[PDB]
Amino acid sequence: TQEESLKVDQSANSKFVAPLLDTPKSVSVISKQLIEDTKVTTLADALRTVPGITLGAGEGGNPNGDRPFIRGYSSESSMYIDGIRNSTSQNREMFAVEQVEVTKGSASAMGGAGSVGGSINMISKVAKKGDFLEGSVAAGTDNYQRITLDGNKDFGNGIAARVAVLGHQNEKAGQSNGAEYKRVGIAPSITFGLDTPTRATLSYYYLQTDDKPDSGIPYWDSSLGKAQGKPAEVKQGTYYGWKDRDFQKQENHIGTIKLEHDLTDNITITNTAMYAKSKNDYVWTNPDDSKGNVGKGLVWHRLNSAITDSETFTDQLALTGKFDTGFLKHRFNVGAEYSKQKTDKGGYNIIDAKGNVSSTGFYSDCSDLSTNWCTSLNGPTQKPFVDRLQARPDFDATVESTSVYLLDNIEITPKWLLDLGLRWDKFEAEQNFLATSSAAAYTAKNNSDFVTYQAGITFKPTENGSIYTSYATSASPVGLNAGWGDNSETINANNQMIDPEEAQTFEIGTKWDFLDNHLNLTAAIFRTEKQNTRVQIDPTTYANVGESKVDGFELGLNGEITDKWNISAGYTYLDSELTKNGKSCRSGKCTDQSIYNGNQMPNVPKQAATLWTTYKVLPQLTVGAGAVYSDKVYGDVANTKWVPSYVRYDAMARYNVNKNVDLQLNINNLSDKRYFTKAYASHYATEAEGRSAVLAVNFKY
Ligand SMILES: CCCCCCCCOCCOCCOCCOCCO
Repeated sequence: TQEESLKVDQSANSKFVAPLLDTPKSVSVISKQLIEDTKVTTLADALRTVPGITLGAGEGGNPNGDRPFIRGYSSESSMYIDGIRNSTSQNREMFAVEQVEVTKGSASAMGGAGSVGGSINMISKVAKKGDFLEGSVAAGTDNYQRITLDGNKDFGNGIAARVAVLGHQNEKAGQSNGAEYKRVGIAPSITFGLDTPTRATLSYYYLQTDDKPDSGIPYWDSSLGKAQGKPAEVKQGTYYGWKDRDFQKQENHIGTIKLEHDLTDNITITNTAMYAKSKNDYVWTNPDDSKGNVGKGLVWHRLNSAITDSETFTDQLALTGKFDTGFLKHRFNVGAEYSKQKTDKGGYNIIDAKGNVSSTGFYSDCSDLSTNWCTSLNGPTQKPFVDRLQARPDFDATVESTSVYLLDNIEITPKWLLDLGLRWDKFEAEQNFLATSSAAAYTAKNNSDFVTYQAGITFKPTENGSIYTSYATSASPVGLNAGWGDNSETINANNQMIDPEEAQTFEIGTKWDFLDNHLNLTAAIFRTEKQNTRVQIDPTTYANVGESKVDGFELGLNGEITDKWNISAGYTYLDSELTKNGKSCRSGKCTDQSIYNGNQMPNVPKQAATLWTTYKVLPQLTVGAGAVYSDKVYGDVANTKWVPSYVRYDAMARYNVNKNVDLQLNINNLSDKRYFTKAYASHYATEAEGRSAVLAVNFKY
């Protein structure tokens, strides 16, 4: 069946009005079958299958959740759930996810603000026709246990209801007395009017976590005695967090009402209303914060924290369908959107027994260990936290947007398709800051309005082939993180009046369905760039004079090579350049970065590739193998802090016990490679999980 294919022909996003073969834009789909084969449980893990998507890390001024970079540009503020932005900081789960669609290239005409290098859209499982009950019970090394249940009941009168439930725990693999994850979720929905002209779907999503959060490995260069170079040479799986102090609790609720009416057999009006509540409460450890203790065999437990509470309402109204004038065939989506988000943000003060207060920590010089503020670089041991944390409010933030767009793919003849999109956005961000020890209370506000677009031509040499050229723009206003997120987007007194950043993608490509439509190959060559980047000029002045660009190549191959052999593979070459830099400022002092003009962009590898392939060795036995490769990744503009290249292997075996029951073994990071998945701009990098195994009993009725 098609549900079992690694090749996905159509996007579930109704803003992609044409099949992916004929769409003049790069789109990768992390398919249902790939998700099942790999047993990825988080978006972050899932993204490892897409080469060149690099993950970013948190620090003092930005949260430590999902931070995907696409073609060199952060998509943290451009993460979508069924086409609606939901970009509060979260570690997103896969339990209610059908597939993940990664748009690569500038895409504001489809998504509004952001989408500079691309965007991610997670497609949810929802109630549908046909009865079924599916489940998984699994156990794995390092105290992994996971149970999921997914039941769908078709009442046979156009009504169906579905619920997925999740219970999950694991320790980070290979990291003893280290990070720990626990979470529970539920996702019930009900749909009405199946197979009729008038339809309604009510859905709810809930996920709640209770974790001991990861730390990282500090950068160190022994020759220089400085916090730079590669991560310190310490034992694999070393944890520098402070388990008695550190924690992270996330809680997310999403409620959606979607109403559809078919005005004709070819034109549908849809209204989607989404209500989201998102909380994040955390304390985690930066290993040494570049204080130099590493060179004396010690690590200071620098504290990073935040407490956020966000509520968002979004409504999208879209008219979709097709109209054939006789000469031209239009495939369209025209619409309007409104959203409003409000966020409260605070963090933690640390108070010692004498009443001293800090937001960062005590004894950063490791002069006194009696309250356990530093640990051993080699063989750290977990100790009590004996100071006190106290919640402290910092600011609130309100983002309101309104937009209208037209998307139309015009078939001129069966060989010629003209793709068009045009969108107008109005954006307002307002942030009210409480007084601090160094500044009075103030309000920052940005108002931006901007038009973005896309234009492409697709030529089809045959019905199974496409060759295209396209151009698309993006705009990214200050304050886009809506209070807490990517720190490059944070609004303040001095940038609040600045116009949006401007980006664009020029792409040429080709796509082909082969082997009786069992295989799809894609190739693209592009320049994705931010030709107007916001940069700092001095400690209290900004301007839009920066520039960067990524010249790249992407190749993708998905589907069935034979009726026993399938494949999902990708390659990318990314030649990135920080063409024109501003200054780096800290505590009133700015360092000029023009000396780094021409450097490689951080958080992007020059090359990367992934491969997943499976073979039906017996009719009841499938075996899978994967490889993930990345070149080295820089953390900083100066290109002095980095993590090395790596290859990571995976394997799988699935045995069909009977028609309803499978046993599936996954071995992850099969060679137990020590590598790093995130490189922060300073201080540290995040180690990838070590080797693990998971064994599951999967059922399907
Ligand atoms: C479907 C949206 C229709 C496009 C609205 C155009 C209104 C222009 O708004 C001004 C926004 O800021 C300046 C943008 O530059 C003006 C370019 O005008 C393009 C006309 O299509």
